[PDB]
Amino acid sequence: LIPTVIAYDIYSRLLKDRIIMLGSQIDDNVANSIVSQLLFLQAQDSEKDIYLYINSPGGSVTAGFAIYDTIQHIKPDVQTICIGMAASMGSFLLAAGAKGKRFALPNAEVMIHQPLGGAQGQATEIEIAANHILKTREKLNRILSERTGQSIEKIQKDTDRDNFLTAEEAKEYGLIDEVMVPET
Amino acid sequence: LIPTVIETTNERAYDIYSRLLKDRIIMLGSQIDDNVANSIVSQLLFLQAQDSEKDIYLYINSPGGSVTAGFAIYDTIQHIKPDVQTICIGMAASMGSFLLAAGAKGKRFALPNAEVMIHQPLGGAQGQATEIEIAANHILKTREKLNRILSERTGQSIEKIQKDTDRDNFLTAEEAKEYGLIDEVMVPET
Amino acid sequence: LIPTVIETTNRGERAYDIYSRLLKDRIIMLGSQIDDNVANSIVSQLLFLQAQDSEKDIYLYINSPGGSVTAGFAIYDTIQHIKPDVQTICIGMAASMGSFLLAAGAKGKRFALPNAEVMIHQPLGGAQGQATEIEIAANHILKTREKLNRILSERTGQSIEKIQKDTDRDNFLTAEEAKEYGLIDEVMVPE
Amino acid sequence: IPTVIAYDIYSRLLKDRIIMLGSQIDDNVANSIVSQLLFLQAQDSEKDIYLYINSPGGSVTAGFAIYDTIQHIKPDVQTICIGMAASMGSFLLAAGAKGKRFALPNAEVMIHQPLGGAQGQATEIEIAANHILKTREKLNRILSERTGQSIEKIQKDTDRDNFLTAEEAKEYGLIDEVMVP
Amino acid sequence: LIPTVIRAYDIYSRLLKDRIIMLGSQIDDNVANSIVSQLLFLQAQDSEKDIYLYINSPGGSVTAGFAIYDTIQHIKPDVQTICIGMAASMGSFLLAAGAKGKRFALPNAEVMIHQPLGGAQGQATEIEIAANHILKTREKLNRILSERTGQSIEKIQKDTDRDNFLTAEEAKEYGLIDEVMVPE
Amino acid sequence: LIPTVIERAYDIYSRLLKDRIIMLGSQIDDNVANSIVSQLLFLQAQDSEKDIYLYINSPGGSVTAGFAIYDTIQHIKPDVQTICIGMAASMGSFLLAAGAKGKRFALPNAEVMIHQPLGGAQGQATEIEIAANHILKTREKLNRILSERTGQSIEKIQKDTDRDNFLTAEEAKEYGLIDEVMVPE
Amino acid sequence: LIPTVIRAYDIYSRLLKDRIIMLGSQIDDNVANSIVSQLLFLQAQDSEKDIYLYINSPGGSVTAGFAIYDTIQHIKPDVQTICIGMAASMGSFLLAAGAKGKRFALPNAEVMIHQPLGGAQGQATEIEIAANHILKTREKLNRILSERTGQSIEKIQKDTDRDNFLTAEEAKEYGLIDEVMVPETK
Amino acid sequence: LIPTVRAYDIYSRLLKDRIIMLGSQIDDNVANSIVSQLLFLQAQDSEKDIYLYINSPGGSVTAGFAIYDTIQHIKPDVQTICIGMAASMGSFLLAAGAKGKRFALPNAEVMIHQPLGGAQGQATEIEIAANHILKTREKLNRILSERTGQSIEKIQKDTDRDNFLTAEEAKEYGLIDEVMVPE
Amino acid sequence: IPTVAYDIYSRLLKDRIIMLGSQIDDNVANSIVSQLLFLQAQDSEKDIYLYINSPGGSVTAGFAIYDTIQHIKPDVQTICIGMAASMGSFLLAAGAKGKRFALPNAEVMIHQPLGGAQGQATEIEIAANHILKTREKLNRILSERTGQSIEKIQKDTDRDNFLTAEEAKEYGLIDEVMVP
Ligand SMILES: CC[C@H](C)[C@H]1C(=O)N(Cc2ccc(OC)c3ccccc23)C[C@@H]2N(C(=O)NCCCC(F)(F)F)CCC(=O)N12
Ligand SMILES: CC[C@H](C)[C@H]1C(=O)N(Cc2ccc(OC)c3ccccc23)C[C@@H]2N(C(=O)NCCCC(F)(F)F)CCC(=O)N12
Ligand SMILES: CC[C@H](C)[C@H]1C(=O)N(Cc2ccc(OC)c3ccccc23)C[C@@H]2N(C(=O)NCCCC(F)(F)F)CCC(=O)N12
Ligand SMILES: CC[C@H](C)[C@H]1C(=O)N(Cc2ccc(OC)c3ccccc23)C[C@@H]2N(C(=O)NCCCC(F)(F)F)CCC(=O)N12
Ligand SMILES: CC[C@H](C)[C@H]1C(=O)N(Cc2ccc(OC)c3ccccc23)C[C@@H]2N(C(=O)NCCCC(F)(F)F)CCC(=O)N12
Ligand SMILES: CC[C@H](C)[C@H]1C(=O)N(Cc2ccc(OC)c3ccccc23)C[C@@H]2N(C(=O)NCCCC(F)(F)F)CCC(=O)N12
Ligand SMILES: CC[C@H](C)[C@H]1C(=O)N(Cc2ccc(OC)c3ccccc23)C[C@@H]2N(C(=O)NCCCC(F)(F)F)CCC(=O)N12
Ligand SMILES: CC[C@H](C)[C@H]1C(=O)N(Cc2ccc(OC)c3ccccc23)C[C@@H]2N(C(=O)NCCCC(F)(F)F)CCC(=O)N12
Ligand SMILES: CC[C@H](C)[C@H]1C(=O)N(Cc2ccc(OC)c3ccccc23)C[C@@H]2N(C(=O)NCCCC(F)(F)F)CCC(=O)N12
Repeated sequence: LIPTVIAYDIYSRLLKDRIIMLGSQIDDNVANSIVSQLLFLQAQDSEKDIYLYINSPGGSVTAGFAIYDTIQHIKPDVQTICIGMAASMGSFLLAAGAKGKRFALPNAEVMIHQPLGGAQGQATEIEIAANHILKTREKLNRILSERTGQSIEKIQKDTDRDNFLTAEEAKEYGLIDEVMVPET
Repeated sequence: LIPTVIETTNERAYDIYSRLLKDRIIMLGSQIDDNVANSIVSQLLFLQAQDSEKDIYLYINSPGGSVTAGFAIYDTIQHIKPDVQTICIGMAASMGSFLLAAGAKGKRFALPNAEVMIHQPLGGAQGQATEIEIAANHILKTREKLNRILSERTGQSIEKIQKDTDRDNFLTAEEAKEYGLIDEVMVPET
Repeated sequence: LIPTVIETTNRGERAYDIYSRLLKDRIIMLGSQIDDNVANSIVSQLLFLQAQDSEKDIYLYINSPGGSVTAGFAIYDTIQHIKPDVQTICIGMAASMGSFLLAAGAKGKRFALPNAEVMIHQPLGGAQGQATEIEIAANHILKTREKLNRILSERTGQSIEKIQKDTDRDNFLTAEEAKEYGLIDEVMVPE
Repeated sequence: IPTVIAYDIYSRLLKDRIIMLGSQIDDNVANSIVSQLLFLQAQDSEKDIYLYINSPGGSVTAGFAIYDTIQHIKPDVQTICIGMAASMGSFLLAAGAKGKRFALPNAEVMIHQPLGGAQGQATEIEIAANHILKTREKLNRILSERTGQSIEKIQKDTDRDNFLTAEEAKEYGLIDEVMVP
Repeated sequence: LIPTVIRAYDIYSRLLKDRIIMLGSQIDDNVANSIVSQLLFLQAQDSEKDIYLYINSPGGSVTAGFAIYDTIQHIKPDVQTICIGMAASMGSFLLAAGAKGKRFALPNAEVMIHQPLGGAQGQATEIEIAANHILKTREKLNRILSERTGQSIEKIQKDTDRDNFLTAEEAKEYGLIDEVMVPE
Repeated sequence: LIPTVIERAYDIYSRLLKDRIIMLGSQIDDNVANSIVSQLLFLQAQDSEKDIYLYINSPGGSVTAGFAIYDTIQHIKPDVQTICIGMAASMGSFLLAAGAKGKRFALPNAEVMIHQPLGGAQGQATEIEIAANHILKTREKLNRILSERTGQSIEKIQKDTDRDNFLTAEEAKEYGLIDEVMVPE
Repeated sequence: LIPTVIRAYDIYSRLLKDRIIMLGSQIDDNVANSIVSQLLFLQAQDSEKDIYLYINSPGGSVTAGFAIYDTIQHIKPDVQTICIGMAASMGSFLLAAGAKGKRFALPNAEVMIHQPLGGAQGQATEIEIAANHILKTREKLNRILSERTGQSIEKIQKDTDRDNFLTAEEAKEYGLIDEVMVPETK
Repeated sequence: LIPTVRAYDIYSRLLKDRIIMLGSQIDDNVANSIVSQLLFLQAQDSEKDIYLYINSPGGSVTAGFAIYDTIQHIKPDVQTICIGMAASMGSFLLAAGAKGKRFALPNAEVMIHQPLGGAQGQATEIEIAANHILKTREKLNRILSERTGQSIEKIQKDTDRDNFLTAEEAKEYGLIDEVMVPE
Repeated sequence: IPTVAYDIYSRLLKDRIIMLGSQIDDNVANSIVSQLLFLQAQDSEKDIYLYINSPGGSVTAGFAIYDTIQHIKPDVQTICIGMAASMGSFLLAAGAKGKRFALPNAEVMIHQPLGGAQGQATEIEIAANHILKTREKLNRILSERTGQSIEKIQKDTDRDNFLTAEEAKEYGLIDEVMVP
């Protein structure tokens, strides 16, 4: 049961202050919702910052790029904050936040790897599927290189296997700008 | 949950997608079945009734689906008076890319990292030889119907469409523009 | 998720789900497989609309693969019973009992959009158990076909003999071929 | 399967040149029958072989393995339908040596068009459709040759399930005699 | 069926009106997203007043737990923790994460601690990556648990090797809570 | 399933909560415990002096979830009356015995059952040992509290809870699980 | 029920006594091992006399097929290939692998040729490896099938893109077999 | 149906001429059988060569090492011949044949990769499983280095992913000695 | 299973070789126990050879094999080929003193016994006491045959402990590593 506040559900109350929740696996439904929220908020105010909360294991690459392109297209800066974890396409979207406004809390987990998929059937069908996922990885690595400041060659090497980063290591890597440390 | 948006009135609450429909935006954000087609067809009929002059905006993030359900949407877009803009965000595959190509001439768009896929229709038949023949003749005629309309809306020949849609053909937004499926790749606002 | 529409009136904002808004302008949706629930709803909508106005036309949207013959005949009989002319429009597809109901619209007011698909075939069914039980089931589905073909003959203008031959297997028709056959009156071309 | 003084019943029948087609026709059944036919040819090229048919048919290719082997070998292969011959089994019943195709009085003979399935792309469905259509043409041409009926008549008579009595099968040309007591 | 109280509040939403958040289930990303959003909502309402985290949980996801942990430490209000029924694993970790001097348990509440659980599959290098990750996760957990209990990291490692059930009184002695809240 | 009553419209159970009646009418899991614990905190905040009425028609369930309800009953100031209607089995009968002194009731044909706690253990011998020591502790914890509230000895409870022990309303009164059999007028 | 013949042989073991091997099922490793072992046994009995490989098979494992293929080529005796019923995929490859001039099909036998089928699942680089493997396997198959049919590699590529069913006579024209085996004289 | 050829089943006849079949996935049942055949054949004759046929996708590493150790323990040379395919522990055993007597037919497929496994439970239990499989890989890679003549660094890198090799490439790599060409 | 007339394992049994090459259940125990009794009846002085390629299994089934090895007069040699784990490693250690072997790459695993218990608290207690006694029984015997203390065996069997053949020899589970 998601609690009510007064009548907003808790997540709708957060959207009132320009906070969007990416708190699940990324499919087309999640992407359609977030994309729509981004369009609504920029229509309300094109100057004020938007805040993208990220607690996600990733998911669909095309659904992820739906969110990515909408972030870049709109005028407002979209801040990103990783709380809990950002894995796979979640960490890609974390790195896609406005330059200087990509954050994570100290114990947040960031993971990067190569895209996952499958193919079955004739040899030429397997080839088409293989060329597709390789082009998709090159596309992902190229953008990640541009937003982190790392070389495409280094991204390729570091995303070959599952690579778990602490929030601080994600800052060192260039996936975020600051680790949001708590007040004593 | 579908997020609720609330705006200060002289406080009115909307579900996000109904609020988008208020500004003439229709969401094609799922696999195309009869239910999705009926909704989109009804929305198109509602918006043209509200205003026959103002543009309609069809958001497309779909893997495609039913060809007949797709043609329900297609024919309704062609029948109504206002221009239907199409924008691919995320992906448009199969019937989804067909509907992307069906948007108003000069108003078919995609964001730079959107994926466009085209291929021949999928189906199945089972039973007697004459039943398989009927099913085969039907899906072949459906492909001719699709390819002929794609040729008209892209400028590509029916022979080239046949060859390019024989297997899965993935296109970038820029390649989709070059192919004639869209008119412009939308680049970021300043 | 059915989208909501918001109309401003002189009393205030009025919210409708999209399909209920269309019902306000006498548009009924047959947009699914025909079962008893779908027939019960459509039959009730027809009775509601004729009570509001017995002269005005009603519009039956048809995007259906067909389904139950008895549920189809619930809709058919209610269309013929009420005073209002029921226009039918095929958008997407009309197959089996869906195409039967497309042909059941008011004379001169049966439509299809250019790329809509119309299919006609003989009814489907099953029988299991004793020889006498299989006989009863076979006689029942055969009389149901004669019933369907007789009414389809009357509404298309085709003979019962020609309808029998043409519905022996799956027979897919274009919107123009459906017009030529007599299943619809006009193809509604775009302006 | 009982033993007889020591042979299993079907191996004893094979000793007297009798082959059992008593099940659905798959590749395993075809491989067995084809091998038995070749074996019986080597034992004696002159003496008749007797193919017992109680079968609902099955695989068309597996059926043609049996068909071609029957027409290839030197000995005449008598066919006898006991119980039923359907589809490919009734095709093989008709494949027996001219004048030596039989059925018992209450045996059931059924003929229909070949059954199959296709799934995937439109061009793949087209290929499967052209395949099964040409397979029917191949079956109907051979059935026309062996029954004496026209290809046009067989096409119409195999459109749906067509059940025949033993006497009707004789009149059709699927068999030569109804074997009385 | 959750009962309602009359504005109409479901019982949990009514408790949120008095700054009480419920952690009453297995910790997954949905529970974390909700609790994190409630913590942000309550500190926005008032940054001085105490928040009260009810804990009846068997634990669950370590990343989802750390989403709640970091959000507790980030916000200005003291987050009190009270164990009613049980707190195990990540739930007992979040119990120890409460404001200093404001971590409670009712007399018959059960507190359990152990090392984190997981799974690994595939190639030898993939298994190595999974093992190094879950070992770093335990070090990360034991470090924080050491600081908040006052026990040595060597002692935490030993006592979390197997399932270790503790009474409310034993949890106070261990440093997981501050007081056993006895009935007046 | 649940009917509405109008006066402000309430579902039947929410209307009962307005008169300080809490329903324990199902298997005791964490969700049921969380709900009841929240209702007890709501009612004591509304009025810390007026009685609360815990309806008990439960087969029991989770011991920790039961102890969530138990500890919340003992902590709050209001008297929590307990009334067994239908049945109170296992942890339900523990909570029936946990009601305010002199205000634990049962209707004449209500069923009260008591037994030892149920559980599981899998894996290594030391893991089984830890699991066995835990549930044995949990039983002592339950038996010690039952002893205090019933007036029966710990060793007597041990023997009487070894197997399933069904009791009538009158036998539950005689045992000390309830105070009165609430007879009809 | 495989019938016995009378020493008591099962029917297939009796056929092996006259140098006939049965490829009458889907090609898996078990079938390949048995056929490879039979081929080694028959060459040891007699290194000159022809072996007969009956083929009624829908194909199967490519590696299992190449176990059979390589053993045929390695041994001294000619392996006649005899298509009865049907030869599809790797079955039709093995049909084409029979001794030159001694590849047969019966008049109504079905021969089908198409590209190899497979699967890939996991990371992008794992999918790439699986794709490169099956593509190289196709080139290997096409190159050999080119050499034995007399058709160009690009013609084989085009004609095996989809399912391609050939009659016995069309298989002879294509070069997959040498003769449509006629009935024996009597 | 295994054909008959006294009357022997085909594989028993091959065993009479000292040919052992490794034609399936390597489990404990297959290893126990092959190990027993090796022990039987060396007892019949310690000097005459044994021939290990390999058409296997591999399987259990321990079951593979059962066969490996028995090959090295016995006096007779165990020839290895890859027909069809040798993958994983199957290709390890192909490389384990007598020096100069490891073969493959021209179109045989050879695959090498790192060992596969699983682990579940506590962090310390996962650690133990990780330490074990890594030791198993080093154990395997060291023997490959010795029998191929390649450096262990090269073996480590080349077995990181699935690495398919032709018969000629297997010869060049050192996994086999000759590609057995047809007469 | 190839033939040589004898099936391969029956031919090995003719030379007093018993195969423990599978998971240990009652059926495997009954077979091996019966082979041990049969081989004693054939010759009470000549050695028996127990091949061990097993992941272990039932402890009572393992103890059926153990007691029968100890009961009979002939020495029972044990050789680990492939792997011996759990009860398989226990039975490996139970072989005749000075005649317990393993090939170089053979794997030896030792760990505490696994079990399960469901129901009432007193039933869980009875199951827990039983498996604990079973561990004491196993550790006491493993102490006698390895030469290690009961405390060290308790420590080293708390978790999965994978040993090489040489490490198993050093531990006392075997006497010699058979070199080629
Ligand atoms: C940059 C937007 C450009 C300017 C353009 C457009 O091309 N679109 C397509 C579009 C649709 C759906 C979308 O994700 C759901 C879009 C996301 C990103 C970009 C375009 C999208 C429709 C858009 N509209 C609006 O935004 N109005 C404001 C009301 C928005 C809201 F949410 F409050 F109702 C209609 C008018 C218009 O011109 N546009
Ligand atoms: C336009 C086509 C012509 C004008 C005609 C018509 O033939 N029809 C059939 C129709 C039904 C359903 C449909 O998709 C659900 C139709 C879609 C496309 C075309 C026809 C469709 C009904 C139509 N109506 C309307 O459009 N009213 C306006 C109110 C619309 C809304 F949505 F707000 F209620 C009723 C009046 C009418 O004459 N028509
Ligand atoms: C022409 C119908 C005739 C006139 C008759 C009748 O025999 N019936 C049966 C009937 C029921 C349900 C039905 O589909 C749900 C019927 C459908 C078709 C015919 C009869 C049906 C009830 C009907 N009523 C009405 O029509 N009220 C008007 C208000 C209707 C609505 F929908 F707005 F509430 C009640 C009064 C009455 O006499 N009738
Ligand atoms: C001159 C006979 C045919 C045409 C010829 C031949 O081409 N083949 C191929 C063949 C194989 C399998 C077959 O169905 C299993 C065949 C079926 C039909 C035709 C050919 C077949 C092998 C055949 N053999 C025999 O017939 N030997 C006799 C022993 C038979 C048996 F069964 F007892 F062992 C070997 C010698 C030989 O020349 N042939
Ligand atoms: C300390 C918050 C910091 C200052 C900052 C921020 O960085 N965020 C990201 C964030 C998002 C989601 C979150 O858990 C759902 C966050 C949790 C913890 C920290 C940041 C989080 C958005 C935040 N906002 C607010 O809090 N406004 C008040 C309204 C809150 C509520 F809930 F009532 F609607 C927007 C303005 C702002 O500056 N911030
Ligand atoms: C009495 C306990 C003490 C006083 C303390 C407290 O420690 N807690 C923790 C607590 C949370 C959840 C609980 O079961 C859901 C608690 C149950 C028992 C004890 C504490 C619990 C919060 C409590 N609050 C209240 O009681 N407000 C009154 C409004 C309650 C309601 F329900 F109407 F909204 C907040 C203020 C406060 O100090 N407390
Ligand atoms: C011809 C190959 C060469 C000659 C060589 C050889 O390299 N091998 C490996 C081999 C094994 C298994 C095989 O398919 C199961 C082989 C298949 C093809 C090639 C080699 C094969 C063993 C072979 N043997 C025999 O052929 N003996 C004759 C007995 C045959 C039979 F079947 F009756 F028992 C042993 C002697 C020998 O030197 N060889
Ligand atoms: C080299 C083995 C050494 C010499 C020794 C030995 O230690 N063992 C253990 C052993 C068992 C099982 C095995 O794989 C099933 C063994 C495999 C490899 C090594 C030992 C094995 C028993 C062996 N025996 C034999 O060799 N018999 C000869 C006949 C065997 C056969 F197969 F023909 F029946 C008994 C005599 C003997 O001393 N040994
Ligand atoms: C040694 C035990 C003593 C000697 C005694 C005995 O008490 N028993 C019980 C027993 C049964 C089964 C067993 O594992 C299947 C036994 C195992 C171990 C001990 C006893 C066992 C039967 C035994 N027998 C034999 O040994 N016969 C010899 C033939 C044996 C074989 F295997 F070849 F057929 C019968 C005669 C006899 O007195 N005994």
